[PDB]
Amino acid sequence: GSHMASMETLKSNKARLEYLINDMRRERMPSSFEDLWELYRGLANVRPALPVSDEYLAVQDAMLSDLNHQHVTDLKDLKPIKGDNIFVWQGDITTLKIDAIVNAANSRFLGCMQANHDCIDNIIHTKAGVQVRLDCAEIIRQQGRNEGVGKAKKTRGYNLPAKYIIHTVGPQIRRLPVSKMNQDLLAKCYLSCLKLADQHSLNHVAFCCISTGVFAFPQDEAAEIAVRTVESYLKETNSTLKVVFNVFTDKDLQLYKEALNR
Ligand SMILES: [Zn+2]
Repeated sequence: GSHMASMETLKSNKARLEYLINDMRRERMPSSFEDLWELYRGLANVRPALPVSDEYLAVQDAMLSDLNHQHVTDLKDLKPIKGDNIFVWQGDITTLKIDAIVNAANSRFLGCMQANHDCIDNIIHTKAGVQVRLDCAEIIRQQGRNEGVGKAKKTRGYNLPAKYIIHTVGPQIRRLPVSKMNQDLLAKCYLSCLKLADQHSLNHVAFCCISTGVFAFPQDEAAEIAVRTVESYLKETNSTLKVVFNVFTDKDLQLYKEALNR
């Protein structure tokens, strides 16, 4: 659309940010969209999983839906890289129209509560909306305990173009040469996500690159386990599931291409 329309939407979303920031400050400022967004994000990140105002949710949803759909990529417009069911796509996972995306969660399962942390959990929760945290809190409440490694739980995607978010907890990697045990645990994450998708009759799922951070699984070995586990699953089951390997960097892109090049 026009630059003019773009500037009006920006103005509206800055006003929505100010609104949401004010609510979170008062329940218990800067000028640029960039600075407002980081202020909002930090407040959202650290907020305990308690009920919100329904007016808050109306404003939040208007903002997040708008932001997430400004430049949507539809999986139907992508072409497979291997067979007819495996894709590698460079881009923002919160802007991909697809039945499910996979979130690398933590055991507390409420998302990232580290203000402004650069991790995929933070990104997915903050773009989807607070409902994802609230729904995860209810999953944990009904379960009676925090979430183990290598499992999968589904929530709605709310403001994401993705219909659902599949949440899995991966292993922490504290030793340089990744142990066999941790390799098996990562594979088990992939397998649980794939099975959950098929169980709920989803047509497609996207996995993300591991975000770089302390004790994150090394990218190289991660890609190899991802590809190996997905390919074994699709062979052994004759699943019609389509799988997308999402990457962000040019380097991660080439990495996954190689891993699929046999
Ligand atoms: Zn985080």
